[PDB]
Amino acid sequence: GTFLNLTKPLCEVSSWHILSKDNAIRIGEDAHILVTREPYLSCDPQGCRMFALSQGTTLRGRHANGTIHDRSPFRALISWEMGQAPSPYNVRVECIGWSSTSCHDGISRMSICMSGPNNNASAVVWYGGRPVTEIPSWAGNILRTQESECVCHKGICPVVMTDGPANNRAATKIIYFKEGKIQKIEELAGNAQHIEECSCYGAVGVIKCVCRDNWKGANRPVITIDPEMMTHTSKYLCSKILTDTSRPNDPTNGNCDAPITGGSPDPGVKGFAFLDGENSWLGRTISKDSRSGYEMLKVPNAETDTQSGPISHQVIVNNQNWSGYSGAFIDYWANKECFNPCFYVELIRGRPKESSVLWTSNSIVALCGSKERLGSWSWHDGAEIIYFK
Amino acid sequence: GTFLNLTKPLCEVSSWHILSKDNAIRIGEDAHILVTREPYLSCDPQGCRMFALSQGTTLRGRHANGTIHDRSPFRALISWEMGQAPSPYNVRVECIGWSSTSCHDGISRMSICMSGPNNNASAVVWYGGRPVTEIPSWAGNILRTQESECVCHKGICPVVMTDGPANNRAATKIIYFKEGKIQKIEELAGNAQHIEECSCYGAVGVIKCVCRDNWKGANRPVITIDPEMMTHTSKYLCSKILTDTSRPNDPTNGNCDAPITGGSPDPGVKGFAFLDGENSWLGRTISKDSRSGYEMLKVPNAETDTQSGPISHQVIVNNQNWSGYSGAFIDYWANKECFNPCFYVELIRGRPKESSVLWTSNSIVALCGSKERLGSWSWHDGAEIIYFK
Amino acid sequence: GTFLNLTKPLCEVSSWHILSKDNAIRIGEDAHILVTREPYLSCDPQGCRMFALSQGTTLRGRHANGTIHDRSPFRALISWEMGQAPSPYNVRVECIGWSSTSCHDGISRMSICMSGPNNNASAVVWYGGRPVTEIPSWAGNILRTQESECVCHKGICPVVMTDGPANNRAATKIIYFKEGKIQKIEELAGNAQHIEECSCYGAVGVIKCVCRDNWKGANRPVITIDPEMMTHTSKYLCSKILTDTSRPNDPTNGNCDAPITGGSPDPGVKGFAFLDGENSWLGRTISKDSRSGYEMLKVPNAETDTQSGPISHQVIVNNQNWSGYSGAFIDYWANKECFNPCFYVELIRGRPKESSVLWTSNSIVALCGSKERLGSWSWHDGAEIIYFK
Amino acid sequence: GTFLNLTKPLCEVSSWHILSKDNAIRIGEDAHILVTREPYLSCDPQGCRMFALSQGTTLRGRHANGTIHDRSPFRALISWEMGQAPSPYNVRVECIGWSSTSCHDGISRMSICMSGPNNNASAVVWYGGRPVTEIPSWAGNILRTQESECVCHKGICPVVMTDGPANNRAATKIIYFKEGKIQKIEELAGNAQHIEECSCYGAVGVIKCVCRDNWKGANRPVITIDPEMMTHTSKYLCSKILTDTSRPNDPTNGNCDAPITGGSPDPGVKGFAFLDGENSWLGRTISKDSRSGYEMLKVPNAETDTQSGPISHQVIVNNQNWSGYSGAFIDYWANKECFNPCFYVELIRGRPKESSVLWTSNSIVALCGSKERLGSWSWHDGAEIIYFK
Ligand SMILES: *[C@@H]1O[C@H](CO)[C@@H](O[C@@H]2O[C@H](CO)[C@@H](O[C@@H]3O[C@H](CO[C@H]4O[C@H](CO[C@H]5O[C@H](CO)[C@@H](O)[C@H](O)[C@@H]5O)[C@@H](O)[C@H](O[C@H]5O[C@H](CO)[C@@H](O)[C@H](O)[C@@H]5O)[C@@H]4O)[C@@H](O)[C@H](O)[C@@H]3O)[C@H](O)[C@H]2NC(C)=O)[C@H](O)[C@H]1NC(C)=O
Ligand SMILES: *[C@@H]1O[C@H](CO)[C@@H](O[C@@H]2O[C@H](CO)[C@@H](O[C@@H]3O[C@H](CO[C@H]4O[C@H](CO[C@H]5O[C@H](CO)[C@@H](O)[C@H](O)[C@@H]5O)[C@@H](O)[C@H](O[C@H]5O[C@H](CO)[C@@H](O)[C@H](O)[C@@H]5O)[C@@H]4O)[C@@H](O)[C@H](O)[C@@H]3O)[C@H](O)[C@H]2NC(C)=O)[C@H](O)[C@H]1NC(C)=O
Ligand SMILES: *[C@@H]1O[C@H](CO)[C@@H](O[C@@H]2O[C@H](CO)[C@@H](O[C@@H]3O[C@H](CO[C@H]4O[C@H](CO[C@H]5O[C@H](CO)[C@@H](O)[C@H](O)[C@@H]5O)[C@@H](O)[C@H](O[C@H]5O[C@H](CO)[C@@H](O)[C@H](O)[C@@H]5O)[C@@H]4O)[C@@H](O)[C@H](O)[C@@H]3O)[C@H](O)[C@H]2NC(C)=O)[C@H](O)[C@H]1NC(C)=O
Ligand SMILES: *[C@@H]1O[C@H](CO)[C@@H](O[C@@H]2O[C@H](CO)[C@@H](O[C@@H]3O[C@H](CO[C@H]4O[C@H](CO[C@H]5O[C@H](CO)[C@@H](O)[C@H](O)[C@@H]5O)[C@@H](O)[C@H](O[C@H]5O[C@H](CO)[C@@H](O)[C@H](O)[C@@H]5O)[C@@H]4O)[C@@H](O)[C@H](O)[C@@H]3O)[C@H](O)[C@H]2NC(C)=O)[C@H](O)[C@H]1NC(C)=O
Ligand SMILES: *[C@@H]1O[C@H](CO)[C@@H](O[C@@H]2O[C@H](CO)[C@@H](O[C@@H]3O[C@H](CO)[C@@H](O)[C@H](O)[C@@H]3O)[C@H](O)[C@H]2NC(C)=O)[C@H](O)[C@H]1NC(C)=O
Ligand SMILES: *[C@@H]1O[C@H](CO)[C@@H](O[C@@H]2O[C@H](CO)[C@@H](O[C@@H]3O[C@H](CO)[C@@H](O)[C@H](O)[C@@H]3O)[C@H](O)[C@H]2NC(C)=O)[C@H](O)[C@H]1NC(C)=O
Ligand SMILES: CO[C@@H]([C@@H]1OC(C(=O)O)=C[C@H](NC(=N)N)[C@H]1NC(C)=O)[C@H](O)CO
Ligand SMILES: CO[C@@H]([C@@H]1OC(C(=O)O)=C[C@H](NC(=N)N)[C@H]1NC(C)=O)[C@H](O)CO
Ligand SMILES: CO[C@@H]([C@@H]1OC(C(=O)O)=C[C@H](NC(=N)N)[C@H]1NC(C)=O)[C@H](O)CO
Ligand SMILES: CO[C@@H]([C@@H]1OC(C(=O)O)=C[C@H](NC(=N)N)[C@H]1NC(C)=O)[C@H](O)CO
Ligand SMILES: [Ca+2]
Ligand SMILES: [Ca+2]
Ligand SMILES: [Ca+2]
Ligand SMILES: [Ca+2]
Repeated sequence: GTFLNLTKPLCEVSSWHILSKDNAIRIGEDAHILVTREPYLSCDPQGCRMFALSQGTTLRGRHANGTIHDRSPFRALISWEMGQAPSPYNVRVECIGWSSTSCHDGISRMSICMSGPNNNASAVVWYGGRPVTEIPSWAGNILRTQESECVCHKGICPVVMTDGPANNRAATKIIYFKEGKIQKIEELAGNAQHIEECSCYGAVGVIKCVCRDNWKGANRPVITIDPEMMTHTSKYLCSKILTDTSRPNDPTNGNCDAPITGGSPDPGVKGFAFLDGENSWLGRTISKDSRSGYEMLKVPNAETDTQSGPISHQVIVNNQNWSGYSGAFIDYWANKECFNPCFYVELIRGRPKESSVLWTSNSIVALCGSKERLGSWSWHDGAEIIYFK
Repeated sequence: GTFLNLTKPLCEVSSWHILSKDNAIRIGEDAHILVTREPYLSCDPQGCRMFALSQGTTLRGRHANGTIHDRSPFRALISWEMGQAPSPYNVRVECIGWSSTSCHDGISRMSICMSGPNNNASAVVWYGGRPVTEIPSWAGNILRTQESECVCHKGICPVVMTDGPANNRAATKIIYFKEGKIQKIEELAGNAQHIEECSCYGAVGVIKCVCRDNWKGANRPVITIDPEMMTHTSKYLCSKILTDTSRPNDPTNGNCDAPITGGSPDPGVKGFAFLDGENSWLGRTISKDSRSGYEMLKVPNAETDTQSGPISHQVIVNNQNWSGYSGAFIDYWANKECFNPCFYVELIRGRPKESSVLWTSNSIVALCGSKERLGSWSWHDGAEIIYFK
Repeated sequence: GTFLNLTKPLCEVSSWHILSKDNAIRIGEDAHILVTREPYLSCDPQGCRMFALSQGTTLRGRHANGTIHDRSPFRALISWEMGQAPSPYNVRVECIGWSSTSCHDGISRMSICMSGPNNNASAVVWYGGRPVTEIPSWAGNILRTQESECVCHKGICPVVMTDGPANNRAATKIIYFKEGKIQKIEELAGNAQHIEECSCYGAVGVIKCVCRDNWKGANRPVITIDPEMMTHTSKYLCSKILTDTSRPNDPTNGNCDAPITGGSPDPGVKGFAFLDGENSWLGRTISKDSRSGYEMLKVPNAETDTQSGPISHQVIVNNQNWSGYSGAFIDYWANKECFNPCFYVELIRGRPKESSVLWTSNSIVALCGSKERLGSWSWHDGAEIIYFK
Repeated sequence: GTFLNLTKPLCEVSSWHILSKDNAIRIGEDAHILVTREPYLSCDPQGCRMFALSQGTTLRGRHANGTIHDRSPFRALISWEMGQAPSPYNVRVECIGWSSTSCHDGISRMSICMSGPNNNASAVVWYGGRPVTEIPSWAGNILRTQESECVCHKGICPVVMTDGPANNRAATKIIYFKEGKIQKIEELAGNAQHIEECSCYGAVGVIKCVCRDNWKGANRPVITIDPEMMTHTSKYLCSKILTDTSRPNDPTNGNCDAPITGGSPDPGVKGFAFLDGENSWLGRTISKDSRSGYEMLKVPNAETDTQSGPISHQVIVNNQNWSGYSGAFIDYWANKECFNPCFYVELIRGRPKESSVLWTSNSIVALCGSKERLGSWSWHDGAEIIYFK
């Protein structure tokens, strides 16, 4: 292998084609399928794999009771062959913990998991399947990270991590890794007031991360990283089209420099956007209140124009169905002249919205860009909650 | 690897020997086995694999209820090691959708799946395990394809696709792929009035496809393709021995140029034939009404002689047992001086004929030619439907 | 790889050490384990694997009902990693049928399965994972073979096959294969009156097979093969120590040339012996009536001396436990200066002796020679039949 | 591969980071997970794997009843991918028996299992996946070994084995293997009065084993081995901090040369320590009576100073949770300039402490050293015993 260099431009995207869907909850109704949440996909020169945080129990198992809980000693980052559902028989355990990121640098995979008590968490950084670096909490308040893939360039893989309050100012850092070893640490700069769960992708030597402000904004922070100089800037997505959940109705004008407040009752959800001038796409839940539905909106100059609105759209999950986290990934090793945007949607089932069952889990759907105008339908989870009762 | 060239003649066949049988319904009564339908086999330089369209649930799972349904967001083309039954633990997800084809060109495997709503379906073409091409519906009416393997020659893999009515004239095309990229598109020519679900095989630079006319004919359309010139002709199988289901009693004379109408109540089933002058074999269900039984009939000059009849036969599935789809494949990489014909029979269990259960699934049996005169017995599914009730 | 040559002598054996045990019935009480019978082991340059005839259902599955039945379209030769229990998730399907043999020639594995109706069975010969040769029944009466491994020398792999009555004279042949292709066919010569289920091993250019006479003898036929000249002789094991089941009490004198009759009520069981002058070991069930217990007896010159008796023994399965078939195999690719004898015992559970359950299956234990004097205990199946009721 | 040489010093350790956790009992409540005990981890150039002694049944299976029993013909040493739970579908059977050790010499893995009756047990030594050496019991009283990994240096892998009483003087030997072949046998020397279940690690040409005295001492024997000269010494851990279970309260002064008696009611448990001057860490159960809790104590000069006490600590399992065996391993092939200490804790569930269920099994947690001061929490098993009732 050789280090991945972000030499290619982002592919132009007119619509989104289906890449994978694991149907994990449908299958797990009667097969041995692990309870998960916070899934994503990440690729390497050989292909793409699914990742998620296991809860250390099967879906039909009695220990699925209580799995709304975010952090326990029984969680682990697992990865498995794309399209399969995660079972205790087919998963690779990448690391142990309850917040993660992973990316392949062209030679080996780096995986990072945080674990431990809220006031004393720590990250273990794995490279090539072995632990190489450990990082203690710097603020004593739930050290945590992206919950989707990082991006590498010339062997340098930046990772955004946050430690501190979910509902007040926190301490966010960008750590630049090479072979799992810290090359540089930056404190977050810029105008984003709060940063969690960054979804990142790269093209032409630039890494862009679209994140979650859990404190104030219904608009999403955007971090722009130069992995060569190891420097960054941050602000908010300018567009009036707000993409956090919960959020208020979209105003007539967005805000690049400050959080747009409002919405009820959730303070945030992980999400993403591809930001490339006219070739810009924003994902969001269809409901402004809850994690239901998912739509892709083509919003030219969303990153820079406070008045930018949608010129096209594609419903990914209809609003009668539950969604969840969403994030970016790219098959940087595809046989193409451009890097083609891909994304996944986490389809959360169970608590708290379906509180008739005792568990919380998800399945995954993933799509990639097409220059064609492709028809669309809803790629909802497809399980009947009544079958679990 | 090097591109497969169809340089060899078709092997002479006197009888059929057992190749594989997965016993999927028997096993799935108590193991975690995926609900499937529309199966086939396809080979590569390493060996042969089984393929089918999953329904995204196990057979004993509650979500098996309703799996008579043809098209949903929970279906995918899966492949697995020949002889094993398909489980969520052992399958490779080739692509996502509800109609498929797949073939190996000698270097990598191309897999194609259609998905989406009836009026806006699309094909995603995968090559070497990555998506490379997308094709939108051209007629807005269930874009669909072969449901068995395609065939490649010098890197060129033609695929027959249809978009339009199941019960009226439709828009069929032959798309010639190379590395999953479109080289040429032809509109279907010839006298076949309606084309679905082509079963194809190749020898000496010729690709022959035997298809399903769902509109009029109880005789099967035959498409003859030159993968070098990328041109084709089409007509009907000439023999009076009719091989669609449903069909009327065989007349005294077949018809090469026009559909022979009649039969009740089904308009069609996927099937196949090997057409090589005196070395010609037709498969069909034993019942002229329903998908029950399966027989191989040696009908010399079936392709060209309207009066041709059987000179030998071999029952594959007795008429007291359910059959289903059937199709052609060949291990083009076998250590032999000729390409030996193989075929599979889909053994459908459940709805609509066994409506005492809520599901529809199948198992697979596959056989290959022998120059020996081998004894035969019935290779039925072998599950007891009562055990599922 | 290079062809295996039988250049080495047989190792001296003083006792038997444990090699593997799959505990298949214990595990299968609650895991997805295939119903099997007629198991064996066979090695290759990479290691050893377990083989058996699947019944195409799991042990706890409803289709296990009726699995006392010997021959059905739902059986297949399966192989799996030594020590694991056979599941639908971990087995390789070698071929389809209800009688088998398999062996590796140093380059690739040959596997043979018979299938079909009693009066019209056929063998399909596979080599390197592909079917290469087909053989029709020559006597129209259950064409069948060894049910344990064959042996190869300089690419030549002889296989003993029988077609005809189980209770009268039958037509036995030795077929000499190379790369799955017939090199020569011999009709059985010698004084053995009936030959079934040969257990074979090789050393110094000689292949010896110890078989089952189902017609007359309670003494076992022995076939001695020269795989270079492709010729053989046959007679009975000379020793007064009789090793078929059922059998009468051992007489004062054995018989080399003719069957010793008597015993009740079973006409035979597959078994084996290692015959090397003073270094000779006979296996047999402990009960002279039934398939219970298993003992290894060191009987110097058993092959040639009608008065030879045991000078040492090792109980493998105590007589309070069920046994079954037994057979020979050798890791011909071991890092040793001699070929070390190994054997397996099939531990049959269920019908007909435990008719309180509806099924018949087995687990496996396998042992190899040691020059040490090792302590021994019983390696019985270990399942409680009551747990299955 | 090339032989591992113990050329590197031991890494300095300030705290312990999470390496792996399989959650086997949680998962096994509803998945097919093997009953085990006596687990460990062992690495090779490719990575690390989990090992344990299977009981030849699943956890939910009826045959789990009675698995408190230590020795049966249904046990085997199994290994599996680190982090997964052990299932009959994912384990490699290393050898058959009820006491084991395993280690990789840089080229291949040696695995050893004892099996047989108490008065006639024997070890089978496997190398490169094949049996190479057999060793009969020398004292006729439960020949047994380490239950964690051995250590290799220049191809020489010493193994500590004991044969004789659990409650009186026994016959312990160190056997020096190369490629599974005995190079030398030493009778145990030194002042340790009784030696069982040694936990070993190596650095700078020295192998140190920390063991269990089941006869007298609540202090742990320490064996120091020179794998080049193939010689050793033994005595007790000097520290007043006693680390066997059961044990009395720690005295004011430890004892290097003689057992410190007392404690009730258990005579011993397998444990470990890393002994490197000031860089010394002792593990022990938190309860002095029972196998509950687990703590790591940094005790400078524990090996040599009878008055040495803890200067820091880290709770691994809180005292409200069950622990069990603990042992040492090191990834000798890590990309580091020092050998970093790792350890596992066996988390025993079921009998005899939870006698409300009929079974005994365990899960695994494993941790490795860090020079960072990392926060900690309890890594208990996490299953609810009530769910199994
Ligand atoms: C076969 O497949 C084709 C390819 O997939 C498909 O092509 C699609 O065709 C449709 C119809 O021509 C096109 O729709 C167009 O979309 C743009 C953008 O619409 C989006 O944004 C507007 C504006 O939203 C903002 O303003 C409103 C207030 O005005 C606020 O509520 C909102 O929050 C924003 O602030 C929005 O109104 C649209 O809403 C629609 O869609 C959402 C889901 O996203 C629904 O929840 C909602 O009820 C409503 O239906 C939408 O979000 C719009 O400006 C145009 O007027 C036009 O509607 C698609 O872009 C196009 N897609 C692609 C990928 O080409 C074919 O239609 C299909 N054929 C058939 C027969 O099905
Ligand atoms: C050991 O194994 C041997 C190898 O497998 C096996 O060999 C077989 O031997 C039989 C008997 O000699 C041969 O049978 C021959 O078959 C031909 C062709 O028969 C087929 O076609 C005719 C004509 O069908 C058309 O016409 C009728 C009206 O006349 C219409 O109904 C029909 O729709 C067509 O339009 C057909 O009548 C036959 O029907 C038989 O078989 C079908 C199943 O296909 C049954 O449903 C039906 O009830 C009837 O039994 C058949 O379809 C025929 O012309 C000859 O007269 C002769 O019957 C096999 O060809 C031969 N097979 C091979 C591969 O060599 C041995 O028999 C076996 N030994 C034993 C003891 O079992
Ligand atoms: C630790 O392990 C050691 C190694 O495993 C073990 O060593 C064993 O020690 C014993 C005792 O010294 C030795 O036993 C010897 O065996 C020979 C051969 O015995 C076998 O054959 C005779 C003769 O059978 C024929 O004749 C009789 C009529 O006389 C017929 O019934 C029969 O059908 C034949 O025609 C037979 O009588 C023996 O029967 C015994 O064993 C069978 C099981 O095979 C039982 O069913 C039966 O009830 C009876 O117990 C036997 O089949 C014998 O001639 C000697 O007199 C002596 O008995 C072992 O050979 C030896 N094994 C090895 C591998 O070295 C240690 O004993 C063990 N230590 C402890 C404490 O357990
Ligand atoms: C974020 O994470 C940090 C890193 O993990 C963590 O850092 C830890 O900080 C604590 C507090 O400053 C340090 O604790 C120190 O530990 C030493 C050693 O204590 C151990 O040994 C003593 C002595 O035991 C012997 O003597 C007594 C009689 O006096 C006997 O009972 C005993 O059997 C021995 O003979 C012992 O008393 C201690 O007992 C404590 O811990 C045990 C568990 O091991 C409990 O069961 C018990 O109830 C009690 O709590 C202990 O065994 C001690 O001398 C110091 O005074 C101080 O207590 C840790 O060393 C340190 N760890 C590391 C790895 O750096 C931070 O605390 C954490 N932050 C937060 C907010 O949680
Ligand atoms: C298998 O799937 C079928 C189809 O989904 C299930 O049948 C359906 O069951 C639901 C729930 O009882 C029925 O819904 C009801 O419909 C009536 C009339 O529309 C409405 O008034 C009620 O409030 C309720 O919505 C539905 O009609 C019914 N459909 C059919 C065709 O029978 C069936 O229960 C499933 N079986 C199993 C064993 O899971
Ligand atoms: C778990 O395993 C234990 C131990 O095998 C089972 O308990 C045993 O059950 C058997 C059958 O009921 C008892 O056998 C009986 O013993 C009496 C007295 O010896 C005898 O007179 C009877 O004819 C019969 O043989 C056995 O005593 C009993 N052992 C103990 C220690 O209780 C138990 O049933 C198993 N539990 C489950 C849920 O499988
Ligand atoms: C605590 O809540 C945070 C995370 O949010 C939630 C969610 O569904 O919204 C999922 C995570 N679950 C896991 N990653 N396991 C959380 N993050 C963690 C570390 O708990 C939030 O971002 C506030 O800081
Ligand atoms: C809709 O019916 C078509 C297909 O037919 C049926 C069948 O059992 O006959 C199976 C397919 N199921 C799947 N491939 N899933 C269909 N084809 C599709 C695309 O639905 C028919 O050929 C008419 O156009
Ligand atoms: C029919 O009985 C024969 C075979 O014997 C039996 C047995 O348990 O004794 C197992 C086989 N089961 C299978 N191999 N499946 C048989 N052999 C066959 C071909 O049925 C016997 O050797 C007489 O010819
Ligand atoms: C018999 O007890 C010994 C072993 O101890 C126990 C235990 O939980 O304490 C587990 C083992 N279980 C297994 N390894 N299976 C034993 N060791 C054996 C060989 O039984 C002890 O060390 C006394 O000699
Ligand atoms: Ca927010
Ligand atoms: Ca038709
Ligand atoms: Ca006999
Ligand atoms: Ca002790």
